[PDB]
Amino acid sequence: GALSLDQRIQTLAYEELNKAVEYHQAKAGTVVVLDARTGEILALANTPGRNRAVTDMIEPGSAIKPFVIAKALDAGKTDLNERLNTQPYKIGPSPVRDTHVYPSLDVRGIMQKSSNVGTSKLSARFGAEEMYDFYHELGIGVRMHSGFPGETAGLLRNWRRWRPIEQATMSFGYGLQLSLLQLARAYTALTHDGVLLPLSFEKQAVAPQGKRIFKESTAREVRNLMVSVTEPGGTGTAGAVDGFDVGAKTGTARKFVNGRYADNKHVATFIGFAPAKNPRVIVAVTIDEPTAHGYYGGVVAGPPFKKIMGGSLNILGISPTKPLTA
Ligand SMILES: *C(=O)[C@@H](NC(=O)/C(=N\OCC(=O)O)c1csc(N)n1)[C@@H]1NC(C(=O)O)=C(C=C)CS1
Repeated sequence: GALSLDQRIQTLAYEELNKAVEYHQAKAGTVVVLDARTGEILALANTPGRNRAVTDMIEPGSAIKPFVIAKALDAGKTDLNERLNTQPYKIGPSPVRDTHVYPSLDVRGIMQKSSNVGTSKLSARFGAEEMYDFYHELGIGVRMHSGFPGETAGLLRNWRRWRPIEQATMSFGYGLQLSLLQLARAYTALTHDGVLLPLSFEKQAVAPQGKRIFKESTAREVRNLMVSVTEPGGTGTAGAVDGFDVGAKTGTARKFVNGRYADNKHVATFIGFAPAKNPRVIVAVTIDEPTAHGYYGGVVAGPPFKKIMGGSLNILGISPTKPLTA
């Protein structure tokens, strides 16, 4: 069977990843590029050393939020008109707080601004066991059986052990662990009209058997919300691509070092798809411990996402949906 890898995309992803890691004087980085319609793995790139894309568990951080928001919409726990109070709070020593105090936000705003408070409130409308099953259905804790040695399953703690604060902090991506490949896979539920794809290392003549996570209508509405992330007002404007609308999500995760979360060491993540309305490509970028030129997901991982996505669309012959201006 024809290998799914596209050499030009692989080269592009590798070169842009290593350029970004150098520019930000980071420890390491990883990129996954997927066919958004059939789940072909087009590129898997790493900084020198092991195949971190498949071997390394990371916390998804705010890259989990699109799924929580989609689930809440899908189940009718919220809608596109609700305006949620998003003031911060604590339970005991644990804060539930955003980068800024947003007094209130609608679901679009929660996505756009990356509101931990907003996402936690939507998650809290579901029971713990329901959320556990949901995360497991996204593939968290479920090995890909890629064939690569040292491949990780990720980690999903048994729901019977969860404190109520833990369900909340999981909704903005603490505690959950998965590889970047497992995380990129999850995004196929949003691009492939609600249906999670298994991913493939060979070209597929038709979409393989998947599993429905969301209604098609939910997936379509969520993709539209995610375009807010790359437009003025969003966290991820650095990932906007000339000629296209891009649905994306940023993540900035405190690193866990010496038994505690560090306040000044982070992992920067940017995951997105285009064309947003009718997606063809998913690009996932993570940069571990940037020490120069910033640390926010949008600022650090946005620019390489932009280059890799723009280049991939061109390589694949996908036409711009709006006039070019660059
Ligand atoms: C999303 O990733 C979410 N991030 C956090 O809540 C985390 N840390 O915040 C940064 C800090 O210094 O406290 C976090 C989640 S899991 C983990 N280990 N850390 C929000 N998203 C973004 C973003 O890029 O979209 C943020 C940007 C600064 C922080 S809040």
